[PDB]
Amino acid sequence: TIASSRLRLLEYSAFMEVQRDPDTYSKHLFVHIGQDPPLEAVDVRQIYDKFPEKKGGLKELYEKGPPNAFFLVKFWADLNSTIQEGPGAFYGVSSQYSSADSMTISVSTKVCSFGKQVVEKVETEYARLENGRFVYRIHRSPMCEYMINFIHKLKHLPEKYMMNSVLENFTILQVVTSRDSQETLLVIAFVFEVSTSEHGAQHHVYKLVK
Ligand SMILES: O=C(O)c1cnc2c(cnn2C2CCCC2)c1
Repeated sequence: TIASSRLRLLEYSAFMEVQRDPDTYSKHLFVHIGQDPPLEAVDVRQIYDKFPEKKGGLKELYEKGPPNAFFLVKFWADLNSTIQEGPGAFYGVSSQYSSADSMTISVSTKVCSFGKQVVEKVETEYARLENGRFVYRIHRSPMCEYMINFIHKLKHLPEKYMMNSVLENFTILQVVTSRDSQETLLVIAFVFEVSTSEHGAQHHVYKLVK
Protein backbone atom coordinates (compact mmCIF):
# COMPACT_ATOMS: atom_id res chain seq x y z
CA THR A 1 0.00 0.00 0.00
CA ILE A 2 1.40 3.35 -1.14
CA ALA A 3 0.28 5.80 1.52
CA SER A 4 1.79 8.74 3.37
CA SER A 5 0.28 10.28 6.58
CA ARG A 6 -1.80 12.66 4.36
CA LEU A 7 -2.54 10.75 1.13
CA ARG A 8 -3.07 7.23 -0.22
CA LEU A 9 -2.67 5.95 -3.79
CA LEU A 10 -5.75 3.74 -4.36
CA GLU A 11 -5.20 2.85 -8.03
CA TYR A 12 -2.88 3.53 -10.97
CA SER A 13 -2.98 2.16 -14.52
CA ALA A 14 -1.37 2.95 -17.88
CA PHE A 15 -3.33 1.38 -20.74
CA MET A 16 -4.46 1.38 -24.37
CA GLU A 17 -8.05 0.90 -25.51
CA VAL A 18 -9.09 -0.06 -29.03
CA GLN A 19 -12.70 0.12 -30.35
CA ARG A 20 -13.31 -3.11 -32.38
CA ASP A 21 -16.88 -1.95 -33.36
CA PRO A 22 -19.34 0.75 -31.95
CA ASP A 23 -20.22 -1.59 -29.03
CA THR A 24 -16.94 -3.47 -28.45
CA TYR A 25 -13.82 -2.22 -26.69
CA SER A 26 -10.60 -3.95 -25.80
CA LYS A 27 -8.28 -2.65 -23.08
CA HIS A 28 -4.65 -3.65 -22.57
CA LEU A 29 -3.00 -2.66 -19.25
CA PHE A 30 0.75 -1.92 -19.56
CA VAL A 31 1.13 -1.51 -15.78
CA HIS A 32 -1.40 -1.57 -12.91
CA ILE A 33 -1.66 -1.03 -9.11
CA GLY A 34 -5.05 -1.85 -7.52
CA GLN A 35 -7.15 -1.98 -4.25
CA ASP A 36 -1.65 -3.26 4.67
CA PRO A 37 1.52 -5.39 4.47
CA PRO A 38 4.95 -4.07 5.62
CA LEU A 39 7.14 -2.65 2.84
CA GLU A 40 10.80 -3.44 2.16
CA ALA A 41 13.05 -0.36 2.33
CA VAL A 42 15.35 0.97 -0.40
CA ASP A 43 17.90 3.69 0.45
CA VAL A 44 17.05 6.76 -1.67
CA ARG A 45 20.78 7.37 -2.39
CA GLN A 46 20.82 4.07 -4.40
CA ILE A 47 18.37 5.60 -6.98
CA TYR A 48 19.63 9.26 -7.16
CA ASP A 49 21.73 8.08 -10.15
CA LYS A 50 18.51 6.82 -11.88
CA PHE A 51 16.81 10.26 -11.32
CA PRO A 52 19.70 12.73 -11.95
CA GLU A 53 17.34 15.65 -12.83
CA LYS A 54 18.35 18.75 -10.68
CA LYS A 55 15.32 21.18 -10.15
CA GLY A 56 12.16 19.36 -9.05
CA GLY A 57 14.45 16.33 -8.67
CA LEU A 58 14.42 13.57 -6.15
CA LYS A 59 17.32 14.57 -3.85
CA GLU A 60 15.95 18.10 -3.36
CA LEU A 61 12.38 16.85 -2.80
CA TYR A 62 13.53 14.23 -0.26
CA GLU A 63 15.51 16.85 1.71
CA LYS A 64 12.41 19.09 1.81
CA GLY A 65 10.42 16.10 3.16
CA PRO A 66 8.44 14.55 4.79
CA PRO A 67 10.35 11.26 4.34
CA ASN A 68 7.04 9.29 4.80
CA ALA A 69 5.76 10.48 1.40
CA PHE A 70 8.53 8.79 -0.67
CA PHE A 71 7.93 5.49 -2.41
CA LEU A 72 9.54 3.53 -5.25
CA VAL A 73 7.58 1.35 -7.63
CA LYS A 74 9.42 -1.05 -9.87
CA PHE A 75 7.26 -2.07 -12.86
CA TRP A 76 7.48 -5.03 -15.23
CA ALA A 77 5.43 -3.60 -18.10
CA ASP A 78 3.27 -5.86 -20.25
CA LEU A 79 4.23 -4.86 -23.80
CA ASN A 80 2.61 -7.89 -25.49
CA SER A 81 0.31 -6.96 -28.36
CA THR A 82 -2.71 -8.83 -26.95
CA ILE A 83 -5.33 -6.50 -28.52
CA GLN A 84 -5.35 -5.65 -32.28
CA GLU A 85 -4.43 -1.93 -32.45
CA GLY A 86 -6.37 0.07 -35.06
CA PRO A 87 -6.71 3.74 -36.06
CA GLY A 88 -8.42 5.43 -33.03
CA ALA A 89 -6.62 3.58 -30.25
CA PHE A 90 -6.74 5.56 -26.99
CA TYR A 91 -3.60 5.53 -24.77
CA GLY A 92 -4.35 6.71 -21.24
CA VAL A 93 -3.52 6.83 -17.55
CA SER A 94 -6.06 6.51 -14.72
CA SER A 95 -5.37 7.03 -11.03
CA GLN A 96 -7.18 7.44 -7.71
CA TYR A 97 -6.18 8.81 -4.36
CA SER A 98 -7.79 9.22 -0.95
CA SER A 99 -7.26 11.18 2.25
CA ALA A 100 -8.92 11.62 5.65
CA ASP A 101 -8.88 15.44 5.14
CA SER A 102 -10.49 17.52 2.36
CA MET A 103 -7.77 19.16 0.21
CA THR A 104 -7.15 20.45 -3.33
CA ILE A 105 -4.20 18.47 -4.72
CA SER A 106 -1.76 19.11 -7.59
CA VAL A 107 -0.41 16.02 -9.36
CA SER A 108 2.81 16.63 -11.31
CA THR A 109 4.02 13.68 -13.51
CA LYS A 110 7.53 14.08 -14.85
CA VAL A 111 8.47 11.68 -17.62
CA CYS A 112 12.27 11.33 -17.96
CA SER A 113 14.30 9.73 -20.75
CA PHE A 114 18.15 9.54 -20.59
CA GLY A 115 18.23 11.67 -17.44
CA LYS A 116 16.29 14.50 -19.16
CA GLN A 117 12.69 15.61 -18.32
CA VAL A 118 10.80 15.14 -21.62
CA VAL A 119 7.19 15.67 -20.58
CA GLU A 120 5.59 17.20 -17.51
CA LYS A 121 1.81 16.96 -16.83
CA VAL A 122 0.25 19.09 -14.04
CA GLU A 123 -3.30 18.28 -12.97
CA THR A 124 -5.24 19.93 -10.14
CA GLU A 125 -7.83 17.64 -8.37
CA TYR A 126 -10.66 18.53 -6.02
CA ALA A 127 -11.78 16.42 -3.03
CA ARG A 128 -14.97 14.40 -3.26
CA LEU A 129 -16.49 13.09 0.02
CA GLU A 130 -17.13 9.36 -0.48
CA ASN A 131 -17.75 6.77 2.32
CA GLY A 132 -16.32 9.03 5.05
CA ARG A 133 -13.05 9.57 3.08
CA PHE A 134 -12.06 12.21 0.42
CA VAL A 135 -11.29 10.74 -3.02
CA TYR A 136 -9.36 12.22 -6.01
CA ARG A 137 -9.73 10.80 -9.51
CA ILE A 138 -7.74 11.33 -12.70
CA HIS A 139 -9.74 9.34 -15.22
CA ARG A 140 -8.49 8.48 -18.74
CA SER A 141 -5.79 11.20 -18.80
CA PRO A 142 -4.53 10.95 -22.41
CA MET A 143 -0.89 10.00 -22.93
CA CYS A 144 1.02 12.57 -24.98
CA GLU A 145 2.31 11.64 -28.48
CA TYR A 146 5.84 11.30 -27.04
CA MET A 147 4.71 8.39 -24.86
CA ILE A 148 2.61 6.62 -27.56
CA ASN A 149 5.60 6.84 -29.97
CA PHE A 150 7.99 5.57 -27.22
CA ILE A 151 5.75 2.49 -26.69
CA HIS A 152 5.67 1.77 -30.49
CA LYS A 153 9.46 2.13 -30.70
CA LEU A 154 9.74 -0.26 -27.71
CA LYS A 155 7.33 -2.88 -29.20
CA HIS A 156 9.21 -2.76 -32.56
CA LEU A 157 12.49 -3.92 -30.93
CA PRO A 158 13.42 -7.49 -31.95
CA GLU A 159 14.54 -8.58 -28.44
CA LYS A 160 13.18 -8.11 -24.90
CA TYR A 161 16.76 -7.44 -23.65
CA MET A 162 16.93 -4.41 -26.05
CA MET A 163 13.68 -3.02 -24.55
CA ASN A 164 15.20 -3.44 -21.05
CA SER A 165 18.27 -1.39 -22.08
CA VAL A 166 15.92 1.42 -23.20
CA LEU A 167 13.66 1.11 -20.10
CA GLU A 168 16.86 1.31 -17.96
CA ASN A 169 16.99 5.05 -18.93
CA PHE A 170 13.21 5.70 -18.67
CA THR A 171 11.77 6.89 -15.37
CA ILE A 172 8.58 8.64 -14.15
CA LEU A 173 8.51 10.87 -11.05
CA GLN A 174 5.06 11.62 -9.64
CA VAL A 175 4.82 14.47 -7.09
CA VAL A 176 1.51 15.21 -5.38
CA THR A 177 1.33 18.44 -3.39
CA SER A 178 -1.39 20.42 -1.57
CA ARG A 179 -2.33 23.17 -4.15
CA ASP A 180 -2.34 26.12 -1.73
CA SER A 181 0.39 25.22 0.82
CA GLN A 182 2.64 23.45 -1.75
CA GLU A 183 3.38 20.72 0.83
CA THR A 184 4.54 17.35 -0.46
CA LEU A 185 1.78 14.77 0.12
CA LEU A 186 3.09 11.78 -1.91
CA VAL A 187 6.12 11.11 -4.17
CA ILE A 188 6.40 7.97 -6.28
CA ALA A 189 9.50 7.17 -8.28
CA PHE A 190 8.82 4.69 -11.09
CA VAL A 191 11.47 2.45 -12.63
CA PHE A 192 10.81 -0.02 -15.48
CA GLU A 193 11.54 -3.41 -17.05
CA VAL A 194 9.66 -5.54 -19.60
CA SER A 195 7.57 -8.41 -18.20
CA THR A 196 8.76 -11.88 -19.23
CA SER A 197 6.03 -13.62 -17.08
CA GLU A 198 2.89 -15.29 -18.49
CA HIS A 199 0.87 -13.75 -15.55
CA GLY A 200 1.22 -10.34 -17.32
CA ALA A 201 2.47 -7.09 -15.77
CA GLN A 202 3.93 -7.11 -12.27
CA HIS A 203 5.17 -4.55 -9.73
CA HIS A 204 7.03 -4.20 -6.45
CA VAL A 205 6.57 -1.35 -3.97
CA TYR A 206 9.39 -0.05 -1.71
CA LYS A 207 9.58 2.62 0.99
CA LEU A 208 12.37 5.12 0.27
CA VAL A 209 14.60 5.63 3.36
CA LYS A 210 17.81 7.64 4.20
O1 LIG B 1 1.70 9.43 -17.45
C1 LIG B 1 2.14 8.94 -18.62
O2 LIG B 1 2.05 9.63 -19.63
C2 LIG B 1 2.69 7.58 -18.72
C3 LIG B 1 3.25 7.19 -19.94
N1 LIG B 1 3.73 5.98 -20.14
C4 LIG B 1 3.67 5.06 -19.19
C5 LIG B 1 3.10 5.35 -17.94
C6 LIG B 1 3.20 4.12 -17.16
N2 LIG B 1 3.78 3.22 -17.91
N3 LIG B 1 4.08 3.76 -19.15
C7 LIG B 1 4.75 3.08 -20.27
C8 LIG B 1 6.13 2.52 -19.87
C9 LIG B 1 6.33 1.30 -20.79
C10 LIG B 1 4.90 0.68 -20.84
C11 LIG B 1 3.92 1.88 -20.78
C12 LIG B 1 2.58 6.64 -17.70
